[PDB]
Amino acid sequence: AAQTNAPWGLARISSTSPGTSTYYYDESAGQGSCVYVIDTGIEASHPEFEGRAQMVKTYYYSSRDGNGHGTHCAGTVGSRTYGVAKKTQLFGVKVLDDNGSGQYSTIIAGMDFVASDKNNRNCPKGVVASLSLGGGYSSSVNSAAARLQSSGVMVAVAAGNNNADARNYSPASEPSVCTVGASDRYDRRSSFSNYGSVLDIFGPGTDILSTWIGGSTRSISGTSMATPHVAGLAAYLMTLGKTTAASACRYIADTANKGDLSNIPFGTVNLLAYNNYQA
Ligand SMILES: [Ca+2]
Repeated sequence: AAQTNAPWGLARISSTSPGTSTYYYDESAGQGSCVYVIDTGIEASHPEFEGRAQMVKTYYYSSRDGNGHGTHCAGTVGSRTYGVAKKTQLFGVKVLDDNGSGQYSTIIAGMDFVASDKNNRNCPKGVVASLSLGGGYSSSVNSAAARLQSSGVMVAVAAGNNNADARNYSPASEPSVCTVGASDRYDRRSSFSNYGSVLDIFGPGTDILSTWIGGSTRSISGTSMATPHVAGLAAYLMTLGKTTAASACRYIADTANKGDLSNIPFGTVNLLAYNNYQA
């Protein structure tokens, strides 16, 4: 299948070269898999989700996304026009408030919740969790991420937006999950993207068009936008039976475009997510 005039990021992950505008993908499109978006919530009634999104847990007075961040990330995972895996099932978990802030105890609770809740859902092709959040180092936050990964969920987390070594941030610095850096449309490291040996992979993160609250759309930037590209890609490959939850991150690194990024510091991988599609 092919989406012409796609957002540049979707085109980029189905091509060996920058500058293309068509997104090539297999029709199965992540059907049968599930992705938990752990964020500010999801505006499930957005037409772009076609009824495939729902809220399953909130830690505040309401389950509604009063911010937009969560709705944006979810859209990149699996909305019709802006998403990698256009037929996946999306589940929203609201651990961040409408200012985009959250306590680390609440974030940990949300991760433990997904590990248990997945046993109540029908997800024959596998389960992914996408975490576009983070903060200063905490061994408790890392440990919760590692538990979630160990329970059989593919865990993707943002590297962080401090233009620094991601080893001082959590859950970015947990080695057993998949830590995602950001690139721009000219194959440069995004100027804000964290880096370092703990990074596994890069995704499109600068000027990413996606869904927003009020049934709208907007373009924003961050390692937060790169993380769902990778979460979406994992769900897509699991549906195709190419890989499993335990080994999806490594499979994505092995099959990535290599050496094509610029401004990567020594000791940071030069790998860009890539779906290897062939018609
Ligand atoms: Ca890792």
